[PDB]
Amino acid sequence: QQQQLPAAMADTFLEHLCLLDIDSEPVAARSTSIIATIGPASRSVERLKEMIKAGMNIARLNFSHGSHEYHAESIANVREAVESFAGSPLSYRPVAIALDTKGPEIRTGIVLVTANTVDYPNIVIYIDDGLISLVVVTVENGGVKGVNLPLPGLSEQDVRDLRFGVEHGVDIVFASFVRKASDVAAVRAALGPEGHGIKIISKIENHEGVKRFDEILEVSDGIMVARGDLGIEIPAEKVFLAQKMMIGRCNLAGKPVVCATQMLESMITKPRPTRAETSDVANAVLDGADCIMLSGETAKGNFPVEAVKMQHAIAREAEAAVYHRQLFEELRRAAPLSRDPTEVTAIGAVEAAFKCCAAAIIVLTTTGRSAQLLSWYRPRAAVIAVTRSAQAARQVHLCRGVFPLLYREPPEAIWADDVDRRVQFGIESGKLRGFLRVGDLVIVVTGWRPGSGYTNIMRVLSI
Amino acid sequence: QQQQLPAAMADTFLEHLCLLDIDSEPVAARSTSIIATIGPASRSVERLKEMIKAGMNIARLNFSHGSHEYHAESIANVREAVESFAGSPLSYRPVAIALDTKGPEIRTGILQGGPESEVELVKGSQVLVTVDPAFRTRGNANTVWVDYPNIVRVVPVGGRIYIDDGLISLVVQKIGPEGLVTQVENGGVLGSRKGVNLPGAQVDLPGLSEQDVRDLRFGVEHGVDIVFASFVRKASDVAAVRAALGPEGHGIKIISKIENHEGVKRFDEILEVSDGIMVARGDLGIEIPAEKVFLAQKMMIGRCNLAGKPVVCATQMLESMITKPRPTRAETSDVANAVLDGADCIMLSGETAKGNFPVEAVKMQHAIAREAEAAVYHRQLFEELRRAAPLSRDPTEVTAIGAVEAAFKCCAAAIIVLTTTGRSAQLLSWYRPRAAVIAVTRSAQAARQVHLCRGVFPLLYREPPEAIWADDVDRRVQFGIESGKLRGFLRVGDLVIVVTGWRPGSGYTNIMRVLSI
Amino acid sequence: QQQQLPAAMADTFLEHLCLLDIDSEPVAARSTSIIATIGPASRSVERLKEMIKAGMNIARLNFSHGSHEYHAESIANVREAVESFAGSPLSYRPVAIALDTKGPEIRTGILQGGPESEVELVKGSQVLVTVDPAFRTRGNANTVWVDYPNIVRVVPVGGRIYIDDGLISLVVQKIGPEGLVTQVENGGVLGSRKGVNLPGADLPGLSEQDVRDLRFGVEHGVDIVFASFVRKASDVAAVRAALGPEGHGIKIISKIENHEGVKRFDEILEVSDGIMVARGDLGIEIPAEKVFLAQKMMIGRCNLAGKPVVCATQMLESMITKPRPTRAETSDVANAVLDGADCIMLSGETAKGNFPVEAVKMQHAIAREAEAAVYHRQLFEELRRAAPLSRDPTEVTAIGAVEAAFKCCAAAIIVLTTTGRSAQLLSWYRPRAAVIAVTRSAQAARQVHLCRGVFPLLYREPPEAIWADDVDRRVQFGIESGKLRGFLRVGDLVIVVTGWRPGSGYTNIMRVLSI
Amino acid sequence: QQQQLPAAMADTFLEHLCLLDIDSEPVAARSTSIIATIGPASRSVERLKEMIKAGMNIARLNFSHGSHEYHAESIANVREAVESFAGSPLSYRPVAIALDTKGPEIRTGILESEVELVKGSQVLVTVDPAFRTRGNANTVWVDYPNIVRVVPVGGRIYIDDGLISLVVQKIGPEGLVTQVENGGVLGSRKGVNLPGAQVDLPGLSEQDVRDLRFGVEHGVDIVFASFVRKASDVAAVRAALGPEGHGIKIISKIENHEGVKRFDEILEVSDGIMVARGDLGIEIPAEKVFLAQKMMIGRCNLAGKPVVCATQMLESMITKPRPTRAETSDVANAVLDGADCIMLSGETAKGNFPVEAVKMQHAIAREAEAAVYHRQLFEELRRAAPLSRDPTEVTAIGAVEAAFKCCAAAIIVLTTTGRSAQLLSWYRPRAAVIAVTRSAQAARQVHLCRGVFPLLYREPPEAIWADDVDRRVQFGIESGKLRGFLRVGDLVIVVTGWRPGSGYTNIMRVLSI
Ligand SMILES: O=P(O)(O)OC[C@H]1O[C@](O)(COP(=O)(O)O)[C@@H](O)[C@@H]1O
Ligand SMILES: O=P(O)(O)OC[C@H]1O[C@](O)(COP(=O)(O)O)[C@@H](O)[C@@H]1O
Repeated sequence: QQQQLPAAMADTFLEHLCLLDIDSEPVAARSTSIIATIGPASRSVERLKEMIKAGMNIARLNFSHGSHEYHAESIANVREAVESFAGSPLSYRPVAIALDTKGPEIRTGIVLVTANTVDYPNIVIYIDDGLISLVVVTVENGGVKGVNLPLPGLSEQDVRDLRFGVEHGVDIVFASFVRKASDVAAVRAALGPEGHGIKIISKIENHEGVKRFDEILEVSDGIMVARGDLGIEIPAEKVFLAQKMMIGRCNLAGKPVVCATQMLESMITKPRPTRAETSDVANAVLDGADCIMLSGETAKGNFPVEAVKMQHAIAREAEAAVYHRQLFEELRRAAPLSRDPTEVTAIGAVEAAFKCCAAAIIVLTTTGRSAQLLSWYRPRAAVIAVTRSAQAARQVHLCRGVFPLLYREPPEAIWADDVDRRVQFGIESGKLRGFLRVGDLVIVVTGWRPGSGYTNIMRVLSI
Repeated sequence: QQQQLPAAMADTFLEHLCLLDIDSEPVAARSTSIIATIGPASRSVERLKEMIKAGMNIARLNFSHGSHEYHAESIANVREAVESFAGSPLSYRPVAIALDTKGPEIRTGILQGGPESEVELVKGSQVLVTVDPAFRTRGNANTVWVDYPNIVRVVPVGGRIYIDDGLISLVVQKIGPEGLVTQVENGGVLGSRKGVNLPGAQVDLPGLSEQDVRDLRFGVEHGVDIVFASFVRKASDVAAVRAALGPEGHGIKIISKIENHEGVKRFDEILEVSDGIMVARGDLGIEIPAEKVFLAQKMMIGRCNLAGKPVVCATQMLESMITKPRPTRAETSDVANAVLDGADCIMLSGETAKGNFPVEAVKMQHAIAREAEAAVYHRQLFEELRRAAPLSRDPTEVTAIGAVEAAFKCCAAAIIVLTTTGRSAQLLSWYRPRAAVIAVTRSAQAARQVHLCRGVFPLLYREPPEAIWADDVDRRVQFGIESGKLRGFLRVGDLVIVVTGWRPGSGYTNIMRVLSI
Repeated sequence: QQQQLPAAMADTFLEHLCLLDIDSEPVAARSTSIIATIGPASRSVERLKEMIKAGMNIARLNFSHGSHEYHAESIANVREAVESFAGSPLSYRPVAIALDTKGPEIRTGILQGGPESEVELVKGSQVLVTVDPAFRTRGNANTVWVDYPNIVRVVPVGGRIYIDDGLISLVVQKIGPEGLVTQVENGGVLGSRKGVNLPGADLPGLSEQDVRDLRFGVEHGVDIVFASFVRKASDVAAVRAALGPEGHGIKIISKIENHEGVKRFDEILEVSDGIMVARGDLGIEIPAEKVFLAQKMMIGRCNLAGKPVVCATQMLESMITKPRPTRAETSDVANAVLDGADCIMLSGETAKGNFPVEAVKMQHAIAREAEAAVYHRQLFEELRRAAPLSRDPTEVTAIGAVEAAFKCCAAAIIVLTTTGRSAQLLSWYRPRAAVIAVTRSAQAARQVHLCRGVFPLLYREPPEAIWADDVDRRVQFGIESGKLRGFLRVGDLVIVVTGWRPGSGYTNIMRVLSI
Repeated sequence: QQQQLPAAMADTFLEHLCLLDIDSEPVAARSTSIIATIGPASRSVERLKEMIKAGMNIARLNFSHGSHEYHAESIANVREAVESFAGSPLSYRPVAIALDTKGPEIRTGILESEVELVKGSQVLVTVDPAFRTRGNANTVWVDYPNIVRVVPVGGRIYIDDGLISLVVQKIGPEGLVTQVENGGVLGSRKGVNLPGAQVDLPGLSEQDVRDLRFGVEHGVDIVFASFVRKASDVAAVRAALGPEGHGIKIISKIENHEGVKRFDEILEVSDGIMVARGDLGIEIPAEKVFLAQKMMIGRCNLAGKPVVCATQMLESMITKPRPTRAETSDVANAVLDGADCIMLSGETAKGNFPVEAVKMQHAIAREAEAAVYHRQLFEELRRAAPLSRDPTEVTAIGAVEAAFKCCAAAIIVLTTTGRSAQLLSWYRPRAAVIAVTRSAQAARQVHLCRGVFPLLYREPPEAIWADDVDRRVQFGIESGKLRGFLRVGDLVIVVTGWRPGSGYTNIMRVLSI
């Protein structure tokens, strides 16, 4: 069998692992999203072209580096690479643009903290990547940038940066050093009226944030486990607890979670990843992460495309080995009851999908909310979302296993007939890229009248 | 809270019990069906009228007694009692009519000048069983006759021979030239024509006698809805019934009676060809040790649950009520477990055919079953299905499971299903929602056969079809809603699930929608 | 396979059922205890002898009837029938003797020259209920006499009055300065000295008599007190008070017979030794549709707390008159057992019916099967989970002994016990292997019948010089006994639980032996 | 609370995660074992001393390199560092010695220079005696003659950690004309993999035989066998191992498809299994290892045999004083997966941070283990485990259950071979399993099992077996106190037998301290 089905039917977790099969080829669209950071190594349009084709979904601007002019070009490039496949509505792959806020970093001069002597005033102690170590009139590690010490979250610059972001129609803000819920209100304030549209993904990068995680989760659209700083700010042995914990809470709350930093580092320099790294990816996926990310790997290294091609392979397998069985069960039980017709339909659509090994669930969505309520349960069938809002169609990448499709055609006269052309559009698209073959069954989720908020029907159709 | 919700939310089975509340008033239509047997105590229309109001759902004809003329009258009466409430399509309660085949019985002679007379059998007494046309009548206390000749060549020295209801007991302590000479291991008053069983003995009687055939033919002729088949012992036996039923009655459901070892042994082949099963505790508790029935019942109700087919739990659930206006603790308790075991319906015999308290008997089944059902631990139960249930590719199954799950999510009050044959209602109850499954159908027959299914509530839709299929479907749906409101399954504000199809005709259900009332 | 093993391995409850086998002969001591009430039908010694051999474990004195002198004789007869098998220490089956407190009953009078003669109460007719002692002996179709004086300043007009097992029925329409004037709502054939129930309508739990009765109990060495109409934990403190210093030994089994009791059931569980679900009065005091929930609930909480629970009244009624039980009745037993019941009981069936021995032989059969169909799997699991942690070497061993038993399909767990405590902590988990308890205290060896699947063996031999060697003769004694009565055959494994030094409270060792 | 207890009591896996606490200090012996490979970076006695103190448990000789004389010295050093703490029988930490068989490698020739191979550029692969050292940017020589007859036209050929890639483009008379599909700096005598070729090279060469003979002669405790591909292969090793060493545990390395394919037959005949991510990760797609790992650890768990997770768990430390996030997290999952021990290679043999590499595997494993969800876990075994009639199985399960009931601090077992200790850890108590034995060897082999802490008992036997058994028990408790596994008031479980000798465990007792 394929997609680890035998292992998907085991009665306990153990037997399940006992049943994983290295010759059980996956056969599914990979559903974890890929965020690639744009940098010299990947700024050109041609390179972008390739990285999409490889599976990129979200491009990341790192405002820790580079002028505004510099990033203006980056967006401009992404967008161009992207529209180069406007070629064929059935294959067009939207790409998000996320701006990674620079935040209150602490760099150093171009041992007495002030080779022997070293821009955060009230400092009055680790330099670079945490390889260098000094202790308070102080040096405990050696070595030939960041400065982390186990400031305002929103500087004048940060503000300036978000304004830029709004002005340029970025889709997502990854917010650096969120340490308390007031901090995301800040971002959202700076973002201004013109941009309630933009998802806020709070970065967790230190103890306090870890500590106040719950308040933070409640006000954000999602979370980023920033193992980079976090893994210096706290003992390096503990991160795996913060990640696992955070992915889990996030999973419960129905919000997209991102696992970050050093998942494929060696590739910065080399054409294959270590065994550690490969295995780092599978587990982030198995853990529950919504999307997994690349930095050095894509921004400066000799193998940007290859980096992306891997996350894509690893994630495919990983996702074929998820123990939905225990997993879906666990949710229903944990999920509180609900009276909102959309929740209700989605849980239905999902149960339905399991009963028949549905190939996909197809949902007309305006904002994507309903797409999202389908993946809260983590179907295994693909969630194909047909929408006209190129933006929703993009933001929908923050959600496991939802595959946006942007629908261009001008509305029919008759609502009924339009809905149907949008559905069938999904199916067509579906066939074309190979999510469904004739004979398959498919679930289709829709509404009883035009506009967001009214999803409430589920239907079973054979292809 | 009501309907045992807090016990419905317990993390384990044990906690769940620990949480049952005797001041947690149920609040749901009872969903185990009640079969009442019609007899003198309940053959009048007025009485019939009462017993429906009390919750009867299926009337049972016991072709082990009485002429065809006699049973004609019974149908004729049910039907009349039943249309006495045609008075409001929203309250009209269809009722099944089930013919309980008489099968290969072994009753005894009519006593000495006594169709009323009772001899009295004494412990430690020689008794002659005979097969002589002579003693056909000539019953005494030292002699009995049996309508099953071959019994001499089939009971060996030492074997036990049971008379009337297992209550009277005898052991063959001498085979020879005419009688079998037995010692009365069991005492008590014997009648005319009572029942005989010979455990550990292999009975050879055809499942389907000429009569049995005759009876089915009558049944088809009069439009009964269900055949309960006595003594089914192997799947060829139901092919028999269905054969005799003839072309004019593929419509009729066949409910194989399990009444002995062999049948229990070949239970699987049996289950596969029938529409359901009846656990016939009566004979089955004489045919095997009486300590072992409870296993046959619990096993059979389980397998049946799995297969998706309606199962019935039978005989002596309320016996003391044949004589008495209240049940023993045993009896009350016996019902709750039938329902907690999984039983699709639970039945009444003496209790409704003979006894001084027919209506009351039915009122009780109804109360008991309400509580038992409120006390069902769906939680573990639904789970266990999904898991046991194999995968399926049939759009209907798929919808039903969906509808169901959807109903849990919102505490849906009802699932409304348009159905032509009932199939689709059935697939909804296979999972045992807890919301009521209201089935709107134009086939008065299906609408009746649907009573064999836990928590389905037929509504017969009369109106002639609209021009536009769409509009028709919608008047049928709303019909259900109206009905629903009227009898109190749903109040404004409630949510409801509606299950329908994409084109006219059976076999195409495939849509599920959520509507507020 | 036997003992429903294939159904014992099923992955869910459902498949478990799906796999019960009527041709899967049990092969296990039955572990639910049988309580038989003693009465004329079962008072003789020879009958007694028979009923033991059939499986009786506990004889029940019903102090609702019969003088002290009468019950004295009964005990004296049990004990004799019992010691008639002292003849082989390896077979001897101890029997308990339990006294069933009469409590705050309400019964009618004897009939107008009618100790076994009946009036016939007719539906819709006037019945004069009376409190006048002059009429005590004057029962007719128009007058029932009741031994509860206050019934007149307690039962309101409109009120209902059930008579004889809730079968007769009477509605109070006028309070009189000398009695009640009711219209018969339900009629039937009314006899003498019959139980009266005034539901929804000051009788002390412990009357002077009750006290008198316990004193008798203690005086004669009864083992258990089944306490009628316990409605609140202060009621058992009362019984225990009356039982007095000479009897802390005696187990107290609080009887649940009404709403309040059901309502306060927790406080009552906590102070008693066990509980009896008295379906009789319970089934009249509350709606009859609800008992099955007070039974299921009570059995469960009891199961959780580690306390024996008893399932009572009308399990085999038709046998009072008939040589076979109804299909209801049979299936009532199996569920009591499948529910969790520690012991299941007979009353009419054994005290006044024509089939006492048979009654007992059925409860025995039914319960053997029923115990072969318990779903331990989910069961043992649920316990460990529910059970709190514990730091008491005995719990800790027992849980161990038990898990160990499961691993190997142990045939039995053999336990040395002085008081039986340790036997009990083995059965809290409901092993499936039999818990054989070797003890020198004929009393513990008896009280240990309150516990599911513990089979006492009374060890007579005078102690060896060497503790070690004594322990070992007591173990091996168990094994011998076990072989003899068929709990274990060569090749079986066995678990053996014991202590590191003499006296109660020190169990702490578990060992695996092959036979 | 500590040791992730609140997360320990969650009703489902998810809640369990939701409940992990980064301020919930662990408080338990780490129970995953640490194998560290001895190399220049860690061959001195002083360094060895340090590495033990940091947690090392098993030392690995890699017979892929270095003469016998060379490994003789390594043993001779381990042993010395080790007995440097014979100084207090309560602290002494035994250390295994494991011989990592070299096996059927294909390695290249000699040029510290590195000819650089370039993408596109044609490479000639040879087996020609004469070009043994002539090899160049355009010529690589391999020590496996047959490479030419067995790599079909268009088969791939990797060189060095799969970093160089070559597709056979033609096969002329004197060898493989490939095309450098992946380029790189190439070194000397470097490892070469031919996936989807059917290599005919014998598991057990003459050398391999020679090597085990050395192993036996010198008393190594464990053989990690390279490139086990079928059960007949371990019989070989066991044969070579010879009569004088039935003692030695054989741990079959899994390093390729076939092995992964026959994994069952292989599991049944070995003492354990090594998931060799190195070769395995080049022999199959690299995206698939995590399923070989997860699968093999799980089956292994079921079977009751110790499993090792191998290769590149901390790589960057070869060069750096801290691990990458990837690497850290690689360790925790090995542990959460079920791994019996986790291993170090470059990190301990060649790198600039041997002691540190060991310190980290220690810290990560501590937490990983505190965060184990026994709850679901123990359950899952009992259910999976088939029934058993062996009194030792039965006691262990029992001792274990017992340990959960009272938050036993430790399970103390007298063991002769260690088997019974092993059956205690099959269930993964959470109390430590302290094993008192007189066989310094078992006491070392025992480190292949999660959470078993050998204690070597020296004293000569009492007259009275009873009394002996008791001094051995109490010995544990003493030790136990001394190193802090147990404090007064603690409860403890003790497992023993009814008579002297292996095979007869059968008693379980509860004692308060
Ligand atoms: O943005 P959401 O919340 O997913 O809403 C999905 C909406 O899409 C629809 O299916 C179609 O809406 P439009 O016709 O406005 O495009 C609605 O029925 C439903 O309300
Ligand atoms: O009898 P079944 O198999 O339940 O089929 C139910 C049928 O009822 C419908 O909802 C309506 O059918 P009709 O219009 O023929 O009455 C169909 O869509 C569906 O096929």
